[PDB]
Amino acid sequence: NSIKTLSNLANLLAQEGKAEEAIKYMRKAVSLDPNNIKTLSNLANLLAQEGKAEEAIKYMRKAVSLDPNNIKTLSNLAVLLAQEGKAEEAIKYMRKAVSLIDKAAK
Amino acid sequence: NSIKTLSNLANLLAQEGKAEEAIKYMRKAVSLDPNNIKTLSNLANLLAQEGKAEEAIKYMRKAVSLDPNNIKTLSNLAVLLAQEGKAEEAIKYMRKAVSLIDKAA
Amino acid sequence: NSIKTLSNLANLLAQEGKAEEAIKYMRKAVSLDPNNIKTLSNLANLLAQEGKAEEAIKYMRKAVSLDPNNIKTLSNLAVLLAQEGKAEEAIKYMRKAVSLIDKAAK
Repeated sequence: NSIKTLSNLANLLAQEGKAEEAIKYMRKAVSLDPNNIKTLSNLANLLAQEGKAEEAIKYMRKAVSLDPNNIKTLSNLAVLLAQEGKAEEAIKYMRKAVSLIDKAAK
Repeated sequence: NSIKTLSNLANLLAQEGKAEEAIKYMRKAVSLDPNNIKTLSNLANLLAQEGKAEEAIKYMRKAVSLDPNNIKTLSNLAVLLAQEGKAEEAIKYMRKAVSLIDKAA
Repeated sequence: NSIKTLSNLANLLAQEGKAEEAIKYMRKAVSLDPNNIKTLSNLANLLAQEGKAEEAIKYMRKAVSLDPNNIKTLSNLAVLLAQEGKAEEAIKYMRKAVSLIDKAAK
């Protein structure tokens, strides 16, 4: 009945091994607001948890696109890309994160 | 109860934004096995979520120390450090992760 | 007609044989101790796996009403409801369970 409740429900479903249903509900949560970076990150984390790494990368990329100066999102995307063997992209986003950290340092 | 079930309870709480109690459950889970990097990382992130940045960095440093060449762990530590304004450290570990990715390539 | 007998038999039937007969003897086991939440739980699980969702939900609701402070029972009920399409009810019972988990800490 709300984004948060559908997300938590999806999480509970995932814990009990109900992968398909979990993804279904998490996708509903995203559908209520497709531009919510938090929900997108949650869905990407669920998809990655269920071995669907490419979709996870897709939604992480969208989350990045919505706010590209987000060090955390960049790092997560980079880790996912690295795990899947996409070295150049991973190093790219990690270097972006480094650049932002540098900006904060100065 | 087991480490897995404790972690599940803790995550159910963490998803609700209830970091304070979730940290209690995760502390139990970590107590059952102090060298589990998964549980250590989860506890660290929960502590950062609650607002205990330095202690989070501590547990993350332990997680790193147990398996120093792990890209995910390194990146996570880098993020936690960057959140606390410790730029040089963060960039250092991030660069370490980068070099590992490059080595794998 | 002991509970050990009935459960041994039901398990023997479900493990390799008819799910229906196993359900029969699980019903017998439940009738033996209607306040036994483990028997109700097993019955609900078997009924669910056989495709009898509403019935599973019935016995799980019964189990819940038998011990309202049981986290596992509430979680499983919420799972069955969410799987059945009842998102509001499921979210309600998840909320009860989570409230219990939280209270058990603080």
